[PDB]
Amino acid sequence: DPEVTLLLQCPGGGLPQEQIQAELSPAHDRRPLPGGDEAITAIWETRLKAQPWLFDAPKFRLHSATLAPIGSRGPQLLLRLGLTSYRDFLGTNWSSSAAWLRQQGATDWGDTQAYLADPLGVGAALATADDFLVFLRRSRQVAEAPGLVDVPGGHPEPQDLAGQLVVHELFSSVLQEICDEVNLPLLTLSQPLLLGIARNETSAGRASAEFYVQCSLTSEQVRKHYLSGGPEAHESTGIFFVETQNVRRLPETEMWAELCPSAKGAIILYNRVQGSPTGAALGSPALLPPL
Ligand SMILES: O=C(O)c1ccc(NCc2ccccc2)cc1
Repeated sequence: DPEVTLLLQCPGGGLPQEQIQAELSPAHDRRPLPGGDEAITAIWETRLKAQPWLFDAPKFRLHSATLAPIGSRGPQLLLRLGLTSYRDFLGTNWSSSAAWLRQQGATDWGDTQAYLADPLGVGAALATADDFLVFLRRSRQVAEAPGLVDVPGGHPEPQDLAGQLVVHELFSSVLQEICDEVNLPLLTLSQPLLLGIARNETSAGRASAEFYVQCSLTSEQVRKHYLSGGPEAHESTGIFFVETQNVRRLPETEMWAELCPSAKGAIILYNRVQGSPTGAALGSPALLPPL
């Protein structure tokens, strides 16, 4: 799977909010482009002169994520975050010249991402009470991955002592994205666990945090809530469910070719961190069938 790389796999079956530190610093920002940020302004002006209803929005930037030594007490992850925007994304990661920017960043900074906006996404492996994961079909009208299968998620917008508020907004944002798109009540959702971070090599390496969330509703009840919103309540064009039993071998199915890279990242991390049992009971052959 060349279009997805794992940056981080979390220990312990996934990390809760209380175990993560963030450092939000202008040191973690994109570097100014070699010939100046005028090239970003030119792309933005061209776009607004065709679609004048578009608007910019701020985004968090992922610089790096360092895990503590496994089995240690205290905070287990440090996220190094900067600030970026939708405009900077369109002028860098989504530019036809994104590969040239990656080569220049390796040359100038020893960092293939130094000249890239790299907005941080969030996605969820969302499990039902009857042990299915939730999938969404993307519209054929969207710019990126039209018509492909996705999981719930989005790109959170800004508003350890500014740190703890930023981690809170990341965890809150994945629940809000589930409530807004799947039309579920907030009180049917568990607090998220962070599974890891995946990079989308088709979008010049921008990263998504991938979370596990459990819902107290069955697959039939989740379907009713999603559909009872009507066509204007969701950006997706359909919902469907796969048994967690069957998620284990999803990369061997015809579905795998239809999944967008950030959804591939969510499913690889679900299989490595929530699946893949380590103990004698769940690891026994009748419960973990060979092949
Ligand atoms: O060309 C566009 O307008 C365009 C719009 C979304 C898009 N993808 C989703 C997205 C990525 C990063 C930040 C926010 C959203 C790609 C391209």
